[PDB]
Amino acid sequence: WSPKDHNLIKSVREDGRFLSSYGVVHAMLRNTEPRYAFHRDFSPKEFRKWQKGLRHAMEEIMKFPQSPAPVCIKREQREGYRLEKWEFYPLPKCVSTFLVLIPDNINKPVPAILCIPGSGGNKEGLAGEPGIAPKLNDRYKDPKLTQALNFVKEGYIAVAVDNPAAGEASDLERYTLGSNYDYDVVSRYLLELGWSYLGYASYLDMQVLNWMKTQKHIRKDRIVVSGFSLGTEPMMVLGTLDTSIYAFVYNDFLCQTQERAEVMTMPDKNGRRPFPNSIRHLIPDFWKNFNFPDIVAALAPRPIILTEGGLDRDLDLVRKAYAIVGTPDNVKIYHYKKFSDPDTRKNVEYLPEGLDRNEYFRMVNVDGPNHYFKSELVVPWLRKLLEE
Amino acid sequence: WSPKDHNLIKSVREDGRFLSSYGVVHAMLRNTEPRYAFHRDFSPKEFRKWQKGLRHAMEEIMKFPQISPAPVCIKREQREGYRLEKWEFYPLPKCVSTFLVLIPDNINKPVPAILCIPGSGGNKEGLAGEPGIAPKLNDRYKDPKLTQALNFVKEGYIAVAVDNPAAGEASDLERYTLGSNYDYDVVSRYLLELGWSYLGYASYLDMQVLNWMKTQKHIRKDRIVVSGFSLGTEPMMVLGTLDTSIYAFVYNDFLCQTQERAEVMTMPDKNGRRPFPNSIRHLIPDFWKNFNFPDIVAALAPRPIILTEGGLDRDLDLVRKAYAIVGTPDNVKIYHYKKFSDPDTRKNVEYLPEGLDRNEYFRMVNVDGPNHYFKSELVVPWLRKLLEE
Repeated sequence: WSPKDHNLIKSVREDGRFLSSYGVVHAMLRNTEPRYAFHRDFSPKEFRKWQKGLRHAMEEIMKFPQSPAPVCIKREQREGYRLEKWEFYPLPKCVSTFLVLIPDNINKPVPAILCIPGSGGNKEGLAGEPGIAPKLNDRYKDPKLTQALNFVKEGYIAVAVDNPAAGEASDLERYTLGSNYDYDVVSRYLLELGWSYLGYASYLDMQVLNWMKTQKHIRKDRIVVSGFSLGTEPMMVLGTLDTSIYAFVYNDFLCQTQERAEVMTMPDKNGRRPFPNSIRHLIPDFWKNFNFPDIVAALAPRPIILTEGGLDRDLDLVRKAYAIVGTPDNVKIYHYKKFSDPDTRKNVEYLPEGLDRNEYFRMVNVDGPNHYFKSELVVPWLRKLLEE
Repeated sequence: WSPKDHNLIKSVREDGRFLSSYGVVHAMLRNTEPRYAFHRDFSPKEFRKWQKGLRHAMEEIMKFPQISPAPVCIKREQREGYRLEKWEFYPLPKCVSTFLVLIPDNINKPVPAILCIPGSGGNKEGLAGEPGIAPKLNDRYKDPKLTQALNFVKEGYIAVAVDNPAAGEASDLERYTLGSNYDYDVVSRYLLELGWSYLGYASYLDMQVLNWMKTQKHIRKDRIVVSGFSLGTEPMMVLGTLDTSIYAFVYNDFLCQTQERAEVMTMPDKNGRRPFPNSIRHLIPDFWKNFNFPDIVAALAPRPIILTEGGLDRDLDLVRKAYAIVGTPDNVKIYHYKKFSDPDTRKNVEYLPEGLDRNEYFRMVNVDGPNHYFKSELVVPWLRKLLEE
């Protein structure tokens, strides 16, 4: 047998049905029209009515619950900025932590930035601090990933958070596997209880944002939420659920995740068709409501920079959302440098079926080797927005 | 480091809160009281009230679509003393599923029919004692320890055998490569994304096979039995809960309080990991907010049932009491694995100890893993007696 002759999930019957359960569940997803999908032909009044529905839909699927106040457990001077480690208590029997970088001698309240790391990353990594364990240390001496350190030097106050199951929120990794965190087991408990990794991760990050609104040196109206890779997931949820968030940094390619699962069907040597990602990314009924490009579009008119491309169709979806409200230049896009020449990219309205992983990432213009927090693009953009 | 110094998920802080997310979610699960958990001191009035609410709760979480072409026979063959029929049915758009019907020769009057459901890595061809559709899908079809459908037809009953989603004829590319190691997980993932679950889908498909049985003149309608082995017991429970027409049940798997198992099975391995007791094919969101398997089995009362592979006595007793309350104490029949039949090998406890590994757990809940198979030597004599009022 040969994989290439089985990558399509097409019916072998005149009636169009599937005997294989994989065939069936794939057909079901294929036929799921997300209720809050973006439509390029919206009028402003429809765009506003839709933007509200998506937000209302997002509350229902994230299931935020409706609490001692936070406490600073450490303060240490650093070069030109003081570091602060705060403890917060978001749920019963749960304590979490975050790092806050504050420039020295502040006068007026300054813009503040909530930085969220990528899979395997951690808040110390973002602040450029050594890890809580020898194995839990990040790439903390690399400027390509240290969002918080990088932003405090600019005069902003940077708050750094952990993704659940990683960093200080890890379990026994610090003794055995380190950065290879068991995000899946945590997701599984949450899922059994009707929740999700993202719902839990966003609920926690939300509480930190609420804390950021309680500081006198934090300019409450100039709060930016930045995220790298996985971190852009709670950035979207915080952004969608909180309309006062000022601007956004989406450091990851813009993915139509539902479409990715439908077309990445090429089997491997053992007949297996692995899912594009793990249950860390499983939020029941997500795809009945929307996809990432729809959500980012809904953040309009608020300023956002996407730094690592995606399929032009999706990038243009977001541009079109911004132009409808009358602020086409509030959204700023960049491709990876490898796919910057338009002859390296293709405009297709649908991604072809029967693809493998390698073929998928080339279609959406993603360059893996150079996947890192684009500080050289993000910083000058933030300067422009906040120079005034 | 040492795995045995970290098997207990207990807070080290005075406030009792956990930093680790695993600790936090494990605590959330530990503080989850099932809404329709059974209580040994319910009155018959409260029992009937409780039983109804549990059925309702099972409906909400299984999410059966209400909204269909009729079933059709695509094959008829003769065997010794019975014919075999393969039927197509169309439960959802773009979905066709198939089941086998074993029917004894010269049926005079309607006879009890028995819906048989296979375990992990098996199929309806194996149950009926027939070869697999391809070379690598040959279940243990020449083994009376698994051939349920073949065994019941020989006792004069008509035997309907179904597949589990992702297995056998409902499999994908496994015929070419990995055989019985069916990729259930990827199927489960899709269903979860769209708000459903593997079991809800499996139960919904299996419910239409049961509804078809209710329309056969040779199947005595009020004498239908639903038989499950290992994994197969899960949809048996859902069908028994959602349909009060079914006459009896065969639960061929140990009786598990799955929520407690997740909480207690926490000893880490060499690489610091704490595997979940089972894969995502057993993940039904909100299941544990409502009940565990023992509460669901007790709610099948007063209808006859048999449990052939034991479990922890506490749970088995819970079921005994449920049947006592309603006034039908002898309708539930229970057995233990031969190895743990002697009371001295078992322990009467109300809670399992924390920090258990997998091996330790199964011994505490009285399971003889190597002897896990369909107990025809126990169930057939149970069904001879019952089917004869």
